Amino acid sequence: TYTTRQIGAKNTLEYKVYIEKDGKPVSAFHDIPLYADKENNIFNMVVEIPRWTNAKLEITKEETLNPIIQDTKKGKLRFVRNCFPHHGYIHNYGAFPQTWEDPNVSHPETKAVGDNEPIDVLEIGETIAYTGQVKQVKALGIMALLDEGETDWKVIAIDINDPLAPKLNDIEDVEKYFPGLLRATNEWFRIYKIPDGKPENQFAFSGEAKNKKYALDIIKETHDSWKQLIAGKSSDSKGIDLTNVTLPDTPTYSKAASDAIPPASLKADAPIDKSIDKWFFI
Amino acid sequence: TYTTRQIGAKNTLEYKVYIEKDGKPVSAFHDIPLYADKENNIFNMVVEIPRWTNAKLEITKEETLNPIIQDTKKGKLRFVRNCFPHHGYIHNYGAFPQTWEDPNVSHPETKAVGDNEPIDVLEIGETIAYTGQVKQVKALGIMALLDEGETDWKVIAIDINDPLAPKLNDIEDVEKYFPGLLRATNEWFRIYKIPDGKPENQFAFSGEAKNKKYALDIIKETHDSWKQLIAGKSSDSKGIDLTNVTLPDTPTYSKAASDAIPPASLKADAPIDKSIDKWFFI
Ligand SMILES: [Mn+2]
Ligand SMILES: [Mn+2]
Ligand SMILES: [Mn+2]
Ligand SMILES: [Mn+2]
Ligand SMILES: [Mn+2]
Ligand SMILES: [Mn+2]
Ligand SMILES: [Mn+2]
Ligand SMILES: [Mn+2]
Repeated sequence: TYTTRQIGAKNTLEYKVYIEKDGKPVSAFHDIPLYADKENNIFNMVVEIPRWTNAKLEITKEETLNPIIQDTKKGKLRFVRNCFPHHGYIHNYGAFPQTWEDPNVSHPETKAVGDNEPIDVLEIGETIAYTGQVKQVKALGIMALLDEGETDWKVIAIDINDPLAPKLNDIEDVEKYFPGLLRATNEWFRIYKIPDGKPENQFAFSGEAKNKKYALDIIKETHDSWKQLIAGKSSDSKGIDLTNVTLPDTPTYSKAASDAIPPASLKADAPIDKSIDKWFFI
Repeated sequence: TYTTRQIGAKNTLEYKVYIEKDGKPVSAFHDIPLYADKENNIFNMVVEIPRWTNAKLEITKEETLNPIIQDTKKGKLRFVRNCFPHHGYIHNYGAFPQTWEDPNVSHPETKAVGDNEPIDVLEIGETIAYTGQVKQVKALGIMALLDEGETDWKVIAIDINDPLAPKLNDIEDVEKYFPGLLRATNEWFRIYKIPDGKPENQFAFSGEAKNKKYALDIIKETHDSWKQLIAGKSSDSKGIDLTNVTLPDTPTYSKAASDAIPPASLKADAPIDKSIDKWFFI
């Protein structure tokens, strides 16, 4: 059973969320199995950012057991700006554990190196998720995002517990039940960093959303990349903390890393500067 | 100075928000002057619903001093559903005090009776407002929405304190600085009640947003209607509580109404059913 351990108050630099397995903290990056049900294509997704929020929370790569923390820019907490007609993230945003977008090789289909983090997942279900949540989803498609010139695949997924899950099995179903979502998704990842001063991003295949099978192929590739990484065989792991507590055959295995995690110190959400309210029309 | 006195916790049946003048409760409907600056046509807007929220809160016509209260639906609190690509309300939503959409007579431009309540206001500023807030705004334009067959004008306004206030003076400036907003606004009021089983709404003038001058005329008309209502000279006030504490010349004037209001009893917001999370595609 997966639960969460929160340190500090949300919206602060001290905020941390570790994922626990039977009350024992594990690495949110390496210790959670990619597959919930491999042959049925059911995955374990780690939710980082709930739909309609702004705080750029993520599984941090350079901290032991890889707790979810808030990203920063120039020493300041990072909040993704509101871009009309969107409000924060338009999907439950997160990642697939045991995956890695290899930065050391130029990916052929995109002609760019990976963005050095687990593959990204867009969960389109009706219910709003919570940070640290490990839910089971089924992949329906994938879009090749080139984020600031880097391979940044976005998987289109749906919680298996969603009332609409049995009716979704491939990408075309998405447009069927969620008309306009894929187009909005394209636009979002194209312009979300413009209010930051960054250039507009671009998509490969003209932003086309590839089907479920294509999605599985990419997911499995990034899984193998992580297999190489965790095995300690990458040419450059970039200082990523490979500490884990469930993989005894790997060189960075350390059961003790779990007990070293302080106890929960959950505090109420800290306030967010009023400027994040701003809706940008860009 | 205007402040708010909160009763109970937000998102509960006991929730109530009264507006105070120098510490004493006044009628949110009749005691708040319509004009902040009449020479400059700066209006006082009573905010009911903050942008991106779902709780259907509004100035209560049948309660003394007209505290803002959430509408109910079959014994439960009533929320407006999320209609893709929108999240709850897309504007700081409220009304202009001392105005009334006359239900006893048909409005010429729309050929329908008014919806029996203060003229509505959509504040397009960046900062998200709060319930019970009285803010000074400039009128930019107006839209003639027919809500369920009733005259339901929507004034487009901006907080004078908004960074963009100086640059917005007439309707055309809304499209110039908030491109897409007017079209999104048209669509929003047209479909927002569809998930509730209601027919799609319609707009007069093909949804055209009339300019400031036009808007000023309509507002003036609704203000004249409230003067007839507050003076008790309407043919039918529809059981509206006309109790006020600042209009000594009206038959329902009663200063003691202010002292009858219980003291604030603020409590933390109550959780909202997860089903309001749902994003409808209509
Ligand atoms: Mn980044
Ligand atoms: Mn990521
Ligand atoms: Mn990215
Ligand atoms: Mn990424
Ligand atoms: Mn109403
Ligand atoms: Mn109203
Ligand atoms: Mn209405
Ligand atoms: Mn109305």
